Amino acid sequence: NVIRLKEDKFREALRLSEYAFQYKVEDRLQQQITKMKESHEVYGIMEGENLAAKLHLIPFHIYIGKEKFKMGGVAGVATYPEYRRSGYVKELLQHSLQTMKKDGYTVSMLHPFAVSFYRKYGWELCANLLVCHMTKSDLVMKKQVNGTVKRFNKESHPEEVEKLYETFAELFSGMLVRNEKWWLQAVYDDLTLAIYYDENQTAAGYMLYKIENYKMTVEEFVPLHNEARNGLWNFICQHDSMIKDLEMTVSENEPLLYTLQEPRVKTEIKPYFMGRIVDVEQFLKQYELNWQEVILHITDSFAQWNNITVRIANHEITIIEEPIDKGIKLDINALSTILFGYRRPLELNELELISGSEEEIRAFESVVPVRKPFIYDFF
Amino acid sequence: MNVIRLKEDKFREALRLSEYAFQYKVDEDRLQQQITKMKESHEVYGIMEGENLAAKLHLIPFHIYIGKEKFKMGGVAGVATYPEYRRSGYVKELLQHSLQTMKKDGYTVSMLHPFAVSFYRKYGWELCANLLVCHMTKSDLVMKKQVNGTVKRFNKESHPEEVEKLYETFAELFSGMLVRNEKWWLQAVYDDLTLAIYYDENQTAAGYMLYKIENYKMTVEEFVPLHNEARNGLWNFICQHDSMIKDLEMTVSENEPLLYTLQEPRVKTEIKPYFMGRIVDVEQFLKQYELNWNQQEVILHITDSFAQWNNITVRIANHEITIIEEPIDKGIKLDINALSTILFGYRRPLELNELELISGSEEEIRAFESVVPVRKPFIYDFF
Amino acid sequence: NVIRLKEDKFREALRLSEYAFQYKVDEDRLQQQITKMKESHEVYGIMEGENLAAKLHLIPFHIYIGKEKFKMGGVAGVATYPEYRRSGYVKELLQHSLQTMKKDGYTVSMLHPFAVSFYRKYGWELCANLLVCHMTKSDLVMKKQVNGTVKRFNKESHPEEVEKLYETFAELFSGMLVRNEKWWLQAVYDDLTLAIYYDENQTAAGYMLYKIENYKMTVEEFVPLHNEARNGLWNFICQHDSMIKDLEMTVSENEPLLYTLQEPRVKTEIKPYFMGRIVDVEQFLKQYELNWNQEVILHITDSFAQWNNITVRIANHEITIIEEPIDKGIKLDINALSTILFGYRRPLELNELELISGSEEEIRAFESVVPVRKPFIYDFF
Ligand code: NA
Ligand code: NA
Ligand code: NA
Repeated sequence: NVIRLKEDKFREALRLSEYAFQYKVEDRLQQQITKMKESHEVYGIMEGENLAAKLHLIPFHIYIGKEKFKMGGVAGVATYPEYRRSGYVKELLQHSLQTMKKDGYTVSMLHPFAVSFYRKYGWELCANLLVCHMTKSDLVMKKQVNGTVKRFNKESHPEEVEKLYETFAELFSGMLVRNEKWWLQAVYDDLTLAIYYDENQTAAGYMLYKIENYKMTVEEFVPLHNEARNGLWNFICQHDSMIKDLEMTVSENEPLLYTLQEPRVKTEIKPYFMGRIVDVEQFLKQYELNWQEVILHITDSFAQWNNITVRIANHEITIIEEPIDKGIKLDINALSTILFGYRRPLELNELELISGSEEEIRAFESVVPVRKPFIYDFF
Repeated sequence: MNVIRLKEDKFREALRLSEYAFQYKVDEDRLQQQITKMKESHEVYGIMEGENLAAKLHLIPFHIYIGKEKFKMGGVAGVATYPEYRRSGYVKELLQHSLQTMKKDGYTVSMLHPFAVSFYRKYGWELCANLLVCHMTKSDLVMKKQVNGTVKRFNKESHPEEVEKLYETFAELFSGMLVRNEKWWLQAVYDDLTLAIYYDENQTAAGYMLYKIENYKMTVEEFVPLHNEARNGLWNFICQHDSMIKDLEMTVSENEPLLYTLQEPRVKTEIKPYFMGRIVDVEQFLKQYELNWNQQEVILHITDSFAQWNNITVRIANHEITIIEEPIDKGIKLDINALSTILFGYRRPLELNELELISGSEEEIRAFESVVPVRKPFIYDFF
Repeated sequence: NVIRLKEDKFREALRLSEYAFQYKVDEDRLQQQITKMKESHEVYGIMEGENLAAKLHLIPFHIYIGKEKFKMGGVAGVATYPEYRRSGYVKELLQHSLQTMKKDGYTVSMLHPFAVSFYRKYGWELCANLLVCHMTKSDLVMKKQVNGTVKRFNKESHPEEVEKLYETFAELFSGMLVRNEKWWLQAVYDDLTLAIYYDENQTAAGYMLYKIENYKMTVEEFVPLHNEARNGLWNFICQHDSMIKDLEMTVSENEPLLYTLQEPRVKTEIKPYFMGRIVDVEQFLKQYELNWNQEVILHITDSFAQWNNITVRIANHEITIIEEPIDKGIKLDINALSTILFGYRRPLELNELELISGSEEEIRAFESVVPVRKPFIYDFF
C-alpha cells in the first residue's frame, strides 16, 4: 500500500498540496521540489494511476532541556476528497509511526489542521504561543541600557544568533534544533533580525520582526537576561514614531507585559502544536526526571509497542512484563502531554484522563520536571 | 489633615461624583438602594474644597480566602475626583489615609480594581489576579458523555443556600477570593444573571454556574464545578442550548481545564490582568499565613515607601516567622509590591528575580521560591 | 402526562416563552398575552415535579385553499427548558397535538419552525415562501398617473373594505389565514399603517401595510387586485421619495412588480417561511377539490400519526380507501403528500428527487390532478 514517493511523483504531490491548502506556488516550485529531495521523506498511497494521499516525515531534533531528542516531524498530510471514504491518511500515519520507531525517532510533532483528528491517533496538544498586542501609548522606555543593538538580514546571518537561540531553547521542551541551513531557508522568511549586545560586545538577546502599514509584528523575542530584555524593548520604543500597533509572539514564561505602565493589554493564549511519544521505552531511556516509586500502565491504540507497564524508581526505568493492578493507568496522549510539561498529572487527574491513588498521583506529579514546553517554529 | 468620614447627608452628593466619574446614570429606584448599601457596608471618605465634595474613596470591610484561611481585607473602591480638582492630588491624600485606617482597624491585606495600574503601583499595590475570557461558537457545543445527574435553575428570589457552600469550597482552592454572605450574593452577585446548579444522582449539589442569554449569546460569568462530573454536567447543560446560541463567552480562572477537553481546543482565549492587591501589615499578615516547609533560611528586607510599619526584616526558618531588629546586609531585598504579588501567588520569586525587582543569591531565591505556596490567585467578584 | 394548562399557569408558561425565545415582556403588556391565551389559545404542557417543563400552543384557525375554507390547527410557541431536553417532552406534546386536532376536526396544521429538520421528522413539511426585496431612492421612479386615490388608516380607523380585499387575494392561493376583524386588530396591525387604493369609482382595489423609520420604509403586505392598484400603490410609495433611502417589500413569489422597474436587478431573495402538515388525510381529502381535465392510487406512510398509514383510491371523480393490499401505485410519506397538496413542490419534482416512487403513468396522472394553485401565507404566529 504505502510507498515512498520518488522524485518523478513530486510535482503530483505538490498538486495535491496546492489543492488541499488552497494556494498556487512556478519558479518557487523548484524550491519545494528541492526541499523535498534534500530534507523530507514523502509518503503516498496510489489509487489506480493517481496519487490519492500524502504524508511528509521531516527528520528533526528537539531540545528537552539540554537533551537532544530525535524527532520526526509530520507535515503536509493530505488527501483528495474523492478518496476520503477510503481513509488513506490513517494508513499513512500508522506507517510513519513504524518508520519512526525503526529509524530511532522517539518523539513526533506536527501542526494540526484539526486537533481531534490527530488526537484520535495518539498525538496530543503540547505547546502554546502567546500573542499580545500593544499600541503607541504602551511604548514607554525603561532605564537606558549600556549595550548596543545591531540589525541583520538573511544575507548578513551572524553565526552567534545560533548560540543565543540554543541557550534560550534549552530552558524548554520541544524547541527545534536549528542548523544554519534551517535559519536561512525557514526562519527569516520576510523578517529582520536584531541582536542586543552587552557592555563588552557579547550577544545577549535577539528579535525577529517586520514593519508594514504602521504595524510592527515581532515573531521571535528572545532575551537571555533582563538587560537584554530592556535593551530590546528600548530599541522597539525607538520605533514609536513609525508604529501604531505592535504584535508580539512569546512564551507564557515571558514576563515583559508585567513591566508596562498599563499591563492590562490584549493577550491571547493559542494552543499551537501537537506532540507524540513514538517509542516509550526508548524515550524514557533518555528522559531525566526529578528524585514512593511510580508505576505507569500505558495504553496506546495506534502503536502496539507502547502498550507497556513502566517502573520509575531508584533513578531507573524498567518494564514490568506481567504487571499487577496497582499504579497509574494512562493514555499515550496523556503521557505525551505530561512529559512535554503541557499538562500536569494533577490536571489530567481532575479531568479523569489518568487514574491512580491520591498518593500515586502526588508521586508522579513530583517526578515530571517542571520545565514548560515551547516551539518557535513551523512545518 | 484634610480627610473626613462622610456622613449620611453627603452620600447623595458622593453619588453624583460616582455617576460623573464612571459615566453612568443610576435609576431613581436604585438611588436609595445605593444609599443603604453605603450606610451599611461602606466607609466613605472624602476631601472638601470649600462647599463641595472634591474627591472620595470607599473603604469596604471584606474578608478573603487564602487557602482555607480567612484574612481581613480592605476593599478600596469608588476612588474618584472631579476634573477641576484633579490638579490638587486629593486622591493621593485619601489613599494614604485609607492605609492608616486599615492598619488601625486590623486589616492585613487590601484589594482594588484600578482605573490605572501605574497609579496604585506607586503606593504599594501590585497586580494579583487575572481573568481568562474565552469565546466559542455553536460548533464548539458538542456533548460530553452523559452524566447521571440534573441541573436546576434559580434567580435572586429563589436563592438556594447550597450555592454558598459550593462557592466556598471552590474559593478555598485559591488566593484572594472574596468571602460571600447571603447579603452579598443577593445584592452584588446575581445582578441580571441566572443561577444553575448541577446535582448528582443523589440530588446533592456538585457545581454551579451564573449566566445570561441575550441576542443569541450566552455570557457565562461564573463557572464552578467541584469535580469532573459536575463539569460535564454543566457543560452538557450549556450544550442543550445549542438551538439558542451562536456565541458563548465564559469567564474562568487560568486553572480551568474545560478548554483542553473541547473538540477543537484552539478557541479565542485571553488572559487579562484584573485586580490589584496589597499587604497592609506584614507582621500580622505572616502570622496567619501558612508556608511550605519541606530547605535553608530565608531573610526578607521589606521596603514600603508609603506604610512605614512594613519597613522590616523577616526571618523564615524552622516553622517560625520571626522578625529581626539588627540591621544585616544578608538576604533578599524586595518592596511591598513585590511581596504582595508573591504572597498572592501571582508572580513567583523566580520571575521577579529575572525581572530584577527583587535581589539575592541564586540559592537564597531558590529557597524563597520553595517556601511560598504553589496556590494560584483568583477573584470572581467586582467592587 | 400532557395536561391542558389552566389560567393559573399562564404566567409560568410565559417565563418559558421568555427563556426559550430570549425576550422580556413588559409590565402592562404581560396581561395582553394572558388574555390572548385565555381567549383563543389551547395551551398544553408537561410537568416535571412541580415545574412546567415543556409547552405547546394550539391556535384554532381556518385557512383558504382556494375558495374553500379548511379548519386549521396552528402550532405555536413550542418550547422546553433545556434541562429537560433529554426527556423528549416536545415529541410527547406534538403527538398529543395531533390526536386533539384529529378529534376536534382539524384537517391541516401550520407552524413557523425554529428549525425545519426538527418538524420534518414528525411529518410537517415546508409549504410557503416569502419574497423579500430591497430598493433604494433611485428606484422610486413614478409610473404613469392613475385616476384613483389612496387613503391611510390605522388600528382605530380599521376599514371594513380591507377585509374583502384581503379575502379576494387570499382565495387565489393555498395556506392564507382566514382573518376576522379581531385578528386584524390584534395581530395584523401592530405598529403598521394601512394604505388603500380606490379606483375611478371609489371602489377599493388594493392595500398595503407599511412603516417608515430611520429612512427605511418596510412594506409588510402589498396587495393590489389589479394593475391600476399596483401602479396607484406604487406611485404612493414614490411620493415618499424625499423621506426614504431604503425600501423593503415582502410579496408573493408571483408578484410581478419588480419586472416593471427601471432596473429590475435589485436585491431579491426567496425565503422558505412556513410549514404545513395534513393531520387527517381521509377527512382533508373530503374537502379538497382536484383537477379532472388515468388511475391515481396513493400508498401513504406517516410514522408519527398512525391513522394516516392508508392507501387512497382517487379516480372516477371520487374518493375511497383501499383496505386490500396491492403494491401497484405511488408510495409517498406525509411530508410529501403535505407539500404536494399545498402546491409547494410538484409531484414531478418530488419524483426527480426520489422522494416519491411510481411509474411515469401514475406520476404524470398525479401531476395532472393536483391543482396548480401556488401556496402563500402573509401571517405569522
Ligand atoms: Na517563528
Ligand atoms: Na462575577
Ligand atoms: Na405579515
